[PDB]
Amino acid sequence: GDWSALGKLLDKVQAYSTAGGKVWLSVLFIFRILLLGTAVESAWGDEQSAFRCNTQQPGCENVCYDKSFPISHVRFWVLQIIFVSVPTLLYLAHVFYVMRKEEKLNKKEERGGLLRTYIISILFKSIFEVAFLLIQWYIYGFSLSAVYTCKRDPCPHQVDCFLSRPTEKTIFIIFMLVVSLVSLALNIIELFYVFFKGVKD
Amino acid sequence: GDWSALGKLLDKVQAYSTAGGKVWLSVLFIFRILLLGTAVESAWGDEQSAFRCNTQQPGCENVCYDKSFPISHVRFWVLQIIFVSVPTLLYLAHVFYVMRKEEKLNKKEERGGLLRTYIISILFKSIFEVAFLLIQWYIYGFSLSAVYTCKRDPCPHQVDCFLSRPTEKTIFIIFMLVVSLVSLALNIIELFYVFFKGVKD
Amino acid sequence: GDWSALGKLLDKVQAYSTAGGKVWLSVLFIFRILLLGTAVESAWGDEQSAFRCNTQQPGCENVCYDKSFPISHVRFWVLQIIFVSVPTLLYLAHVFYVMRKEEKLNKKEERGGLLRTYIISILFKSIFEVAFLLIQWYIYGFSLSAVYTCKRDPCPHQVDCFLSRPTEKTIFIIFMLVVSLVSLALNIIELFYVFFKGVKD
Amino acid sequence: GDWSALGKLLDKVQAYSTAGGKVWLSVLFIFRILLLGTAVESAWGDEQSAFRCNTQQPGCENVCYDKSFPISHVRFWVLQIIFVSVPTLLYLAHVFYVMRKEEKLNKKEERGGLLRTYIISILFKSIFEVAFLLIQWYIYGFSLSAVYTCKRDPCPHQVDCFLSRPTEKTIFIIFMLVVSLVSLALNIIELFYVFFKGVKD
Amino acid sequence: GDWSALGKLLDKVQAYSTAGGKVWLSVLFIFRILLLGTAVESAWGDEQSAFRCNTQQPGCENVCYDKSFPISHVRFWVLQIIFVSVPTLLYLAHVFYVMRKEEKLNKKEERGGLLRTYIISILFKSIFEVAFLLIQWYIYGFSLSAVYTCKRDPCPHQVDCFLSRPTEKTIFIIFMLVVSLVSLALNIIELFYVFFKGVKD
Amino acid sequence: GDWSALGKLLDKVQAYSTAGGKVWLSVLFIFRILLLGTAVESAWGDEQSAFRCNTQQPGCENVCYDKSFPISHVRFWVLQIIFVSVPTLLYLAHVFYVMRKEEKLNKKEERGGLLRTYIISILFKSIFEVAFLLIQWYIYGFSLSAVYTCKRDPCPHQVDCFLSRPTEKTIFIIFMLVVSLVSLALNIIELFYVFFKGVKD
Ligand SMILES: CC(C)CCC[C@@H](C)[C@H]1CC[C@H]2[C@@H]3CC=C4C[C@@H](OC(=O)CCC(=O)O)CC[C@]4(C)[C@H]3CC[C@]12C
Ligand SMILES: CC(C)CCC[C@@H](C)[C@H]1CC[C@H]2[C@@H]3CC=C4C[C@@H](OC(=O)CCC(=O)O)CC[C@]4(C)[C@H]3CC[C@]12C
Ligand SMILES: CC(C)CCC[C@@H](C)[C@H]1CC[C@H]2[C@@H]3CC=C4C[C@@H](OC(=O)CCC(=O)O)CC[C@]4(C)[C@H]3CC[C@]12C
Ligand SMILES: CC(C)CCC[C@@H](C)[C@H]1CC[C@H]2[C@@H]3CC=C4C[C@@H](OC(=O)CCC(=O)O)CC[C@]4(C)[C@H]3CC[C@]12C
Ligand SMILES: CC(C)CCC[C@@H](C)[C@H]1CC[C@H]2[C@@H]3CC=C4C[C@@H](OC(=O)CCC(=O)O)CC[C@]4(C)[C@H]3CC[C@]12C
Ligand SMILES: CC(C)CCC[C@@H](C)[C@H]1CC[C@H]2[C@@H]3CC=C4C[C@@H](OC(=O)CCC(=O)O)CC[C@]4(C)[C@H]3CC[C@]12C
Ligand SMILES: CCCCCCCCCCCCCC
Repeated sequence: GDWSALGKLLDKVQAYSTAGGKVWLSVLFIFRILLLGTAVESAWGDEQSAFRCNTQQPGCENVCYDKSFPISHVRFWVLQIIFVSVPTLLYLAHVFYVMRKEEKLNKKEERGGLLRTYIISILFKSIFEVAFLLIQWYIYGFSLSAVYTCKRDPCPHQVDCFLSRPTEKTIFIIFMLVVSLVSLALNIIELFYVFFKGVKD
Repeated sequence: GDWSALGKLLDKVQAYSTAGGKVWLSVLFIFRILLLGTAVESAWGDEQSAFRCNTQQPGCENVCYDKSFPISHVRFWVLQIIFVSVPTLLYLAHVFYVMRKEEKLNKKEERGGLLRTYIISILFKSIFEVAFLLIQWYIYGFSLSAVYTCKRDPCPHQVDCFLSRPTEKTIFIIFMLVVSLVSLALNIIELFYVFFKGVKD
Repeated sequence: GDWSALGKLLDKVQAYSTAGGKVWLSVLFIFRILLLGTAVESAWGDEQSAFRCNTQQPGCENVCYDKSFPISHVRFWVLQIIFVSVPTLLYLAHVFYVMRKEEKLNKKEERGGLLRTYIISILFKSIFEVAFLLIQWYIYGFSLSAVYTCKRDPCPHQVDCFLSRPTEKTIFIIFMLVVSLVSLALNIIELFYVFFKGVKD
Repeated sequence: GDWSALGKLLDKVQAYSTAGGKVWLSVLFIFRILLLGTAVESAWGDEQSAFRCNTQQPGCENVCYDKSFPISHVRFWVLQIIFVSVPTLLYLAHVFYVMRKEEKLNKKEERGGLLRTYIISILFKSIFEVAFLLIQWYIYGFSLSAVYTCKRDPCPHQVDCFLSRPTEKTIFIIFMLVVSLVSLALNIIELFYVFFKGVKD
Repeated sequence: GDWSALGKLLDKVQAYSTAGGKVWLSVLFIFRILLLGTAVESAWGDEQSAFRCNTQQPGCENVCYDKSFPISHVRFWVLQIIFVSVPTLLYLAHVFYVMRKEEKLNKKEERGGLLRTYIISILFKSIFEVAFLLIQWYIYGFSLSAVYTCKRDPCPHQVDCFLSRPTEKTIFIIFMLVVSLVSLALNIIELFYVFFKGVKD
Repeated sequence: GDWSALGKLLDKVQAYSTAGGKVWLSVLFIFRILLLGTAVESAWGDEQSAFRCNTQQPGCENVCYDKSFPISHVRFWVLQIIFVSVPTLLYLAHVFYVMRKEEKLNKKEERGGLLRTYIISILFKSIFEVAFLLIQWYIYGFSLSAVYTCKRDPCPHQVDCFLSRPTEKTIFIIFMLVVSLVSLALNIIELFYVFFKGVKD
């Protein structure tokens, strides 16, 4: 029966959250991790081995691949999710330590403190999501073409190179974009709810 | 002995379900995951490495493979099962939170609320199953041929390409189709049972 | 001490079983899974990479391998064991739910029902085992030859192809055949025992 | 504190065993599994990929490798250890069921039975160990040479083939032989001890 | 409820630490391990297979790769983190044994001892971090170029070699540098806090 | 609270050990296993695939690699650590059985026995460490060169072969040597401490 304290921690963490936000956002996180781990990761395995270019010049393939893909999508998404998730872990740790301190105080001697941190955490989650989306839009966009044109040394003039699994990667990119937009919308809804409940005093 | 609450949750979740539906559908889910994870996943490993075409044109193999297989069957099935499974997780979370709230109410102060959500969840499960089946039928069908004809640039004119393990993949496709049909039938039976028990009032 | 209920479930499941059948069949199942997972699976890894044919015709190797091996032995055995095992899982789930219902009845209000299902489960186990054995005999037999003759398009005339690790695979095939025969014999013995104890009334 | 029953089972299983046999044989089993899993398994990975022969004849490498290595050492040892280990599992299951039955009898109604089975189990362990050793001696011996001579069709006349990592495999073969001999000696010692304690009555 | 002793150990370990240092440094450690394990490790997989040089001389690629990369970044970072982490494990073990001894003393008979060790541990953590940073700066720097010039035997004169994924590796190098700097700053802050609280007596 | 017996076993095992030896040696063991498993194992993966020799003679590479590396360093270290660790496991098992027997005696009937075994275990640990170090020194030494000269049949005259990652392997070899020396020194210190405390009687 060593689970009541965990329930108390869960209740105290979600004091200012809405009823449906909990379920929707947690299930979205689970869906995100499962999709990233099971199917998405396997499709990018042969991203460089199957990358080919039409030329006899040694070294052109390496530089052209580097230019086309400065960073892989999967690792970009891993960084995105880690950055989005860290603030909640920080908040949980802070709440745990605060609860221990309060237990000490209330045992030995038989708003604003936490609300501000929660608001800051939600704001930073949204900011990171938006920043990652903007960076992805600026760098790659939201689609991939089968043929790429390379004009980098030591390749002479321009050369044509061919990618691997472009359509499938485009589909998964669209899926991840939709997931990110949904998460951002839910966080914004939570912010509006907290502010609109705080205005009434 | 910290298991009674889990039993209470299980009983409350399955209030409106039939006796045999529980067992049949749960065992079907276990069978589905085991089949997808153990045998099916390994057969598609060399889907692109062993794919070959008769030509000297560089890049033709990549584009022809992309055209033939816009998305792999295994990842399509993973998406299908995730979409079919998420609604039950949402319902479980909702029931858990509702039970906690009711415990609070009934401790401190010593139909339609949940039935509608259950019906909606079952309906969405069936809808997703049917939609995925229709998409699969429209895109690929339910069989694979050994020889494929490719007429995409930069391949000149038309070329012939050869697949890997077509018969085995066809067999597994038929198996998965049967599993999906059985699941859809069971969900429809559950819907009919709930409606026919609700008509009598 | 939250294990007495598990013992009650175990005792109720094995009410009509013999003393030695439990041990022999469970240990046989463990042996089967270990043998299939540790050694058998690794020997078939290079089943297609090491498959070679004497010809310059592109695509002949793919079609000849597909014709020779419509389905791999390992996946066939995985399907066989899953089909043989599912009925017991169904019976366990049914017994669990029945026990919960009986506990409810006997707490709030302080043969043939299950025997038939057990007999049906044993019969279906035996039927599946026999059917899989017959299919394997019809398709492949119980041995593999080092040289295969291929007469499928686009291969011109007939060609000779060579397999990988035929003797070892033959040995493992014989092992699995013996295991299947032993399991079938044990199930038949259980059926005869139950019927011969039921005749006496 | 749900561990006393496990201790009772352990004590009842080892009623007729010697003091040091327990420790020595259990640690030997752990050593065997660790050695087989960590280092031995990795050395045989490139057993066929690195196998090469001096000829242009297609298919000669496959048949020559099959002739040289009808079965791999690692899988042979896996089978050996499984066969040696199963009897103890059978004995444990029998003891568990017997203990449950005796508890039932002694609760509701408030030598030779097991000794024979234990002796049989030890005898079968020793017999399997000796048989596997004899088979290994007859087939391969206890050493491997770097050069192999192949005289099987379709190879013309005789050809020379070269193995991978012969010295390391020889070293590990000697290690496993020593382990098997030690296990056999310990089992024989246990048999002699039980018989010499039973003679005195 | 066998968790109170763990809480006592946690409280005693963190007696002299600041409130926010706990959370920030622990979350930083988790972030570090996750980043090193999920994304960073996969990008260096084809570090040598995809490394290519322009020459027909056999053996030049091996020596040139060895000269360019005396040690991989990932393994260097693994060593760095292990060295940074070991002192805390030592301190935890010492505290555990001291607590057991004190419990013995205070049951049977019904500053400076630990502060010095904690200060030493923090100092060694910082020293190791700084030393690893200096070594990395001296050997590689904090960037990678696409083209490398090799002048080692048996390569004739000088040759040009090409790396794999230079930009992505540079990005991850910068990330790890930032993480290391943050950790060093936090440790220095902890040292200053302890000394400034000890000066006041 | 089923952990007191584990604490009693831990205390009884470490009756004659020093205060700091426990922590230092246990942390050294953890460091050893982590270093061997995470970084060291990956660097030797392409030990044979990337091994190349300058010749057209088939089979020369195999024999030259076998001559250069009769056994891999990683597997040698695995054997070393297993041999060093087994005696402590034997001692733990002996202590466990002795404690059970003493509990039986002291419940039903309401130095030198163990010290000698502990001394023997420490001595054998040190002996194995020294023997493995001597064997490694005699066979390989403590460094690796980039170029190897091979004079084994069927290679004609002498040939030059090139290794993979020599500098990194040398670094790790030095690390492991330092670890082994530290462990040997700690064991010798423990032996001296026990003897010097036993002399005083
Ligand atoms: C090695 C271990 C320590 C890493 C995995 C453990 C934690 C990092 C896990 C446990 C619970 C997880 C959280 C569960 C659900 C949410 C949903 C979501 O949080 C919300 O803002 C939604 C509201 C809520 O669910 O509380 C963002 C991810 C997050 C914080 C997860 C982030 C990762 C967490 C903290
Ligand atoms: C990382 C973890 C959180 C993912 C795995 C845990 C859950 C997602 C699992 C636990 C129980 C599973 C469920 C068990 C059985 C069913 C059968 C089936 O549900 C039904 O409608 C049948 C009726 C019933 O069994 O209740 C559909 C899948 C589902 C919900 C499963 C979906 C996945 C669930 C929710
Ligand atoms: C992911 C999890 C849910 C899958 C693994 C759990 C179950 C599917 C396991 C637990 C116990 C296993 C059973 C243990 C032993 C038997 C022996 C045998 O059953 C018998 O008819 C023998 C008589 C008996 O042992 O009861 C056939 C396999 C079976 C049912 C096993 C089938 C697989 C079972 C049900
Ligand atoms: C998937 C699971 C069910 C497989 C692994 C669990 C069992 C098969 C393990 C648990 C304990 C193991 C046993 C522990 C130690 C011994 C030593 C040895 O037995 C003896 O005769 C020595 C005397 C003794 O230790 O009792 C032979 C292997 C054996 C039986 C082991 C065989 C494998 C056992 C039964
Ligand atoms: C196989 C097992 C034994 C290895 C993994 C277990 C330990 C080595 C883990 C458990 C807790 C971890 C610690 C948790 C957090 C910190 C943060 C940080 O410590 C600090 O100085 C911050 C202050 C604090 O958190 O106490 C440095 C890493 C460290 C000690 C971790 C190092 C690795 C530790 C000791
Ligand atoms: C599959 C399982 C059974 C294998 C892993 C479990 C054991 C083999 C582990 C548990 C505790 C480990 C021990 C923990 C620490 C030590 C340090 C060291 O022992 C000492 O002499 C130092 C003094 C001490 O720590 O007691 C040598 C390794 C050893 C015995 C370890 C050897 C491996 C042990 C026995
Ligand atoms: C061409 C030589 C084939 C030899 C096959 C021998 C296989 C023996 C299998 C024994 C099975 C034992 C049943 C458990």
